[PDB]
Amino acid sequence: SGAIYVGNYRVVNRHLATHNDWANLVWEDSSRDLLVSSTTAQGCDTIARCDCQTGVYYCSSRRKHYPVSFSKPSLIFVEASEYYPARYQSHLMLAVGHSEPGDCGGILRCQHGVVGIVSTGGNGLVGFADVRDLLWLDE
Ligand SMILES: COc1ncc(Br)cc1CC(=O)N1CCC[C@H](C(N)=O)C1
Ligand SMILES: [Zn+2]
Repeated sequence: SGAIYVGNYRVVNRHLATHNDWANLVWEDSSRDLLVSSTTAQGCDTIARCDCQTGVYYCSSRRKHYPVSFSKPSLIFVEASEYYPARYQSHLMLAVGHSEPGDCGGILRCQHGVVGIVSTGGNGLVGFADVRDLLWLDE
């Protein structure tokens, strides 16, 4: 679990969105596993605007942060789950690292700010849904 709080927005994995998230829907994309809902309280997370390929992610299944090198956002094939059939997920970045299903929502950050959130994993690889292209999160 986990979210990014920026301005009047809440960014979560789409497969984990709540009833309140859908009732206050701003934007959602199944192909990216992202959902953004509006909030009354103001968020303070800084979104990174960069092309960094190194950062640190929070892994709740180990109560630890891990440094990783990650790929550039791209279309990656993701196995079927209870939330989606087998498909290509877009804007996905992979790193060699540990994750379990409950790790989705952990933040990946670089020196410039928040890069994305854990979205997929398996076989010793962790995938993060990039959010750096969503320029509107700041305005
Ligand atoms: C961090 O997730 C995981 N990590 C390790 C294993 Br094994 C398994 C996972 C779960 C995972 O990859 N999923 C399930 C939930 C929806 C996901 C999606 N974006 O399509 C795919
Ligand atoms: Zn950066």
